[PDB]
Amino acid sequence: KYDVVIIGSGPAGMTAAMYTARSEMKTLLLERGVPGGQMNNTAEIENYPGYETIMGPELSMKMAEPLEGLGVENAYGFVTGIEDHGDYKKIITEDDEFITKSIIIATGANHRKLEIPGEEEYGARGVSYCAVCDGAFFRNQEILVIGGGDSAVEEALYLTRFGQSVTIMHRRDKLRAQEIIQQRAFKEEKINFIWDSVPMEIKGDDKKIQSVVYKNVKTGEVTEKAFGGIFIYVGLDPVAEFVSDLGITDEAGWIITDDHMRTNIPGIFAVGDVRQKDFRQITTAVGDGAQAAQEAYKFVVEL
Amino acid sequence: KYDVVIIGSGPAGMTAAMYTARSEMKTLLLERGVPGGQMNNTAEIENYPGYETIMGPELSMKMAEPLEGLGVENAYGFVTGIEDHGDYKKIITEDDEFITKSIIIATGANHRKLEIPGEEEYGARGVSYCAVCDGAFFRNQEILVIGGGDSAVEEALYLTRFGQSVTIMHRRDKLRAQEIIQQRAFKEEKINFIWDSVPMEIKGDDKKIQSVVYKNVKTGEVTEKAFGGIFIYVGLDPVAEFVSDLGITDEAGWIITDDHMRTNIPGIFAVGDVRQKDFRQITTAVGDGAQAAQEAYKFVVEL
Ligand SMILES: Cc1cc2nc3c(=O)[nH]c(=O)nc-3n(C[C@H](O)[C@H](O)[C@H](O)COP(=O)(O)OP(=O)(O)OC[C@H]3O[C@@H](n4cnc5c(N)ncnc54)[C@H](O)[C@@H]3O)c2cc1C
Ligand SMILES: Cc1cc2nc3c(=O)[nH]c(=O)nc-3n(C[C@H](O)[C@H](O)[C@H](O)COP(=O)(O)OP(=O)(O)OC[C@H]3O[C@@H](n4cnc5c(N)ncnc54)[C@H](O)[C@@H]3O)c2cc1C
Ligand SMILES: NC(=O)c1ccc[n+]([C@@H]2O[C@H](COP(=O)([O-])OP(=O)(O)OC[C@H]3O[C@@H](n4cnc5c(N)ncnc54)[C@H](OP(=O)(O)O)[C@@H]3O)[C@@H](O)[C@H]2O)c1
Ligand SMILES: NC(=O)c1ccc[n+]([C@@H]2O[C@H](COP(=O)([O-])OP(=O)(O)OC[C@H]3O[C@@H](n4cnc5c(N)ncnc54)[C@H](OP(=O)(O)O)[C@@H]3O)[C@@H](O)[C@H]2O)c1
Repeated sequence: KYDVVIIGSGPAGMTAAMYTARSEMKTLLLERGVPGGQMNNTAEIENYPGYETIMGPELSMKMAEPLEGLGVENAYGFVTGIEDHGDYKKIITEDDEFITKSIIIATGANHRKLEIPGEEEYGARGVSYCAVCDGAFFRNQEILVIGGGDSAVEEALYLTRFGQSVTIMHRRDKLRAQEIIQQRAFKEEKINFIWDSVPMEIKGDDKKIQSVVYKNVKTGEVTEKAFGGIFIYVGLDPVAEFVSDLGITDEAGWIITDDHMRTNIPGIFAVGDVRQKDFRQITTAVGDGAQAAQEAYKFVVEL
Repeated sequence: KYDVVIIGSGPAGMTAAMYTARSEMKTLLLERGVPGGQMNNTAEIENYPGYETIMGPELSMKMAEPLEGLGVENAYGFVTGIEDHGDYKKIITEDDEFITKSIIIATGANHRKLEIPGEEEYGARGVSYCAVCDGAFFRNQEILVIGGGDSAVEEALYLTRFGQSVTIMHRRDKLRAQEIIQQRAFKEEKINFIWDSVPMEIKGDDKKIQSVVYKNVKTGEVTEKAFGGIFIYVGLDPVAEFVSDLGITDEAGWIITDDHMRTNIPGIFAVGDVRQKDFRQITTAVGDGAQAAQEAYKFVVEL
């Protein structure tokens, strides 16, 4: 009944859907939340070719805008599973079932947790995984950011609009982030560093975070310091629960594809951050997306 | 002396250069003409995520704009060869030589010729490979477009702004172009079709094209019809002469890479239309580009 169903309307899925529709495939794009995925949790995007800078949510809007006019069927759905029935597949949401000849999985990735005490307890209360969502709640605080990669360092620079200071805690003596972002963090006066450290505990009164305990990973020295907010940016986990049974994920849960975005399962493709890969960006999400769209077109042509 | 040299400033090369520079690689971007590559020969771009529609040359400008500010070294150069010297490489232009630790080849593809009589003769004179360049020269003419793929059909729709009529000649009974583009050509009143045919000869007086002779590929019937212009869009050839000796091309001249954009030759990567692949688009040029940039960064880190 559908030629293609695409799960997830971040930039990879939205690009796929734009292509399947231009190919006049009967196209359903399922999204559990707001179109844009992670781009909506991004303050400022500087490295998407075509725009010198653009707010995450504006880029999200621009990419979603033409889909309806192309005849993409945009629907709300949280997908809970996928059943393969050889010459077709069933996708199960909370309420519905959807029959399709092919699937492009574009469900991305989610924040990795610290799994330390106080992290859950203070979830609503000074612990955040999204600077653009929560930063203004921490005006004039001492903010802590945990992590050393592009999200930690970039989101720390953003958080300097709000905090008295922002401190980046990284578990080595060298950041992983892009040099230009590093260099911008080195130079920014409101950014402090706690190198070679990991957090051990988040502590607070009954209402909110007050301090963090942390350990130096070369000496074992333990320190506790006061902070009003903690943003955690220590990497990503796949968002692929609905396919765990299917034999298409690696040991860590990422979807395995070949270079044409194909899983084991004919007619089931995956794109973007959810795939097992190293280089997660909007550019590679968009490319993966277009590639999947084309492979699905071909797959459906042969069916 | 360079960490990376990128040859070609179309969207693939310009994306690569934006990434190498953000990685603070000492970056040279060589281009023989105007930044934008094929996008400059494109009238209207509708399928680049982020823009609902945008003129080829405007998208070119936007992608070129931030490169200087990132510290990309933008230079004029036509590259004639590349010499590998193990731990470095030499790139030869017409006038200069450039030493670099890595190369990202992003030189794209060029129009395939018909190789029929009158095609060279009337080159300046009613034969064109670029509708956006020459279309207005053919106001009120009967225009012919040869080809059945996305460029023929899309450039024919554009040419309808200028011609009395535009006729698409395709060598089968089914277009290769995207269905949406087909459907738009079917519906457009100024677009005629000559199906199942190939052109045999382009004829003219001393000053210009007047007619085309063509053959039906199922019956052998030969017909000659009057036209004032002919646009030829019958596919692409690689632009990779400077590496022919190097053992990195297939029998047709396309550069062979793996999925991380690597050739045989360590430190020599290729991206975009110049690679051996099937799916040539701005989205996949941009993705390939970002991927190469990252692989080059890593390659140079290990050197
Ligand atoms: C703070 C931050 C800043 C970033 N900045 C940049 C940047 O500047 N440049 C850059 O190139 N990259 C950036 N990235 C990375 C980039 O945003 C991602 O690589 C990209 O968004 C991946 O797109 P995707 O479509 O694969 O996944 P996502 O954007 O993660 O989209 C996945 C979508 O699937 C939906 N979903 C998940 N599960 C289900 C389900 N079961 N059913 C229905 N829907 C589901 C989600 O709601 C989501 O909308 C940044 C990331 C972060 C966190
Ligand atoms: C008419 C037309 C319309 C199109 N429309 C679309 C569209 O709507 N959407 C879409 O996604 N795709 C479209 N495409 C395809 C798209 O433009 C290409 O896939 C894309 O431009 C490839 O980019 P690239 O950087 O790999 O190569 P190119 O854009 O071809 O750039 C290669 C660059 O290398 C330079 N160069 C070549 N040799 C040398 C040398 N020896 N030394 C120095 N410089 C050199 C050239 O000057 C050129 O600037 C279209 C193509 C055409 C012809
Ligand atoms: N502008 C952009 O292009 C942009 C922006 C944001 C994200 N992204 C991309 O998105 C993907 C994910 O980015 P990310 O930064 O969220 O994740 P990431 O690249 O996995 O980096 C997470 C960082 O946190 C560190 N870390 C892990 N556990 C830690 C702990 N317990 N304490 C302190 N530090 C810890 C890691 O250490 P190690 O480094 O030692 O492993 C790493 O530096 C990447 O591919 C990234 O490039 C891109
Ligand atoms: N909007 C876009 O996304 C866009 C726009 C333009 C180009 N592109 C991409 O650019 C790449 C190249 O596009 P293209 O259209 O230039 O080339 P193409 O896809 O190779 O198509 C060339 C077309 O011309 C036909 N042909 C070849 N020789 C012929 C002859 N002698 N007489 C009549 N017809 C002949 C081919 O026939 P067969 O079909 O029988 O082989 C084919 O249909 C493609 O990957 C394309 O998708 C994309």
